[PDB]
Amino acid sequence: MLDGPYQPTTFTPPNDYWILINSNTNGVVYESTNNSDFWTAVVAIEPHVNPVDRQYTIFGESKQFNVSNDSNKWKFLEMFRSSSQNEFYNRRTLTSDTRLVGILKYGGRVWTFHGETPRATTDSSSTANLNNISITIHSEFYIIPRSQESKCNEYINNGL
Repeated sequence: MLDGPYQPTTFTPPNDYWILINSNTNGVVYESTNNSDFWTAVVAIEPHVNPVDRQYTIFGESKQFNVSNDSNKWKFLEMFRSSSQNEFYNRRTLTSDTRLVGILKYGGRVWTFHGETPRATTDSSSTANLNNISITIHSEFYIIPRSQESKCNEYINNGL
């Protein structure tokens, strides 16, 4: 079921597989785009961080985000834009003590986990071009087929 760990790389995964990323920095966890209507980058914020501006390179662009974390857990911020001439906004947050992040391509949508562990659930984001969405992963990752989502859900929420 759980294939991997696989080392950091760029590729475009098949549909119907969860990519489950074990984040190991407080920088950019992954960046994903089809260069048309879909850009998502996740940034990781360590526990107990007062509001502060931090610089991140995503999609070859230097960004400053105002960032905070009042929790005992890690916060993973989905930064999203739907066009190359928009700024990013914080579309989703995953508050986690597992440090695991999930991405799935399925049924015309991209699915990720958000909320707070151990009660994070999936959500979808629409796109007109799902097939050309690639991903750059900056950390070790695993592969779990959709068939076994309940397992991926367990991992996201309770760790490996």
